[PDB]
Amino acid sequence: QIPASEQETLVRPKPLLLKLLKSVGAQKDTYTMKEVLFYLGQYIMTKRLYDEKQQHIVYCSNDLLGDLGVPSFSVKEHRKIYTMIYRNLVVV
Ligand SMILES: C/C=C/[C@H](C(=O)O)N1C(=O)[C@H](Cc2ccc(F)cc2)O[C@@H](c2ccc(Cl)cc2)[C@H]1c1ccc(Cl)cc1
Repeated sequence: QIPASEQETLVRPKPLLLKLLKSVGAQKDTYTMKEVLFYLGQYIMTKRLYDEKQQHIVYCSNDLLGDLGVPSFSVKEHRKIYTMIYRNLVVV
């Protein structure tokens, strides 16, 4: 549900986000929104930060996502995830 033009947007992650990404392998300083979310999901899957049916993202105060009235995300609310992300980076 997010335009391709917008999935292409090249961005630069702030320290907190960049650190999460690198923890999962990322090597660059800049990425496309698509790449950022891709690495975000990889973290989520590797840390199993999700509900039983993998329908909702569930994280803790102890993980890197928590660090990133706590926000709860559903895996299908694309827009909302993008918005939060937009706070953790600066466009290029
Ligand atoms: C808003 C962008 C979403 C976007 C996509 O849906 O295409 N998306 C992804 O591209 C990656 C891809 C992926 C999948 C498996 C894996 F091992 C490594 C990478 O993660 C996705 C995902 C989906 C469900 C769960 Cl429980 C966890 C991660 C999912 C996603 C990534 C981050 C967040 Cl907050 C929510 C959903």
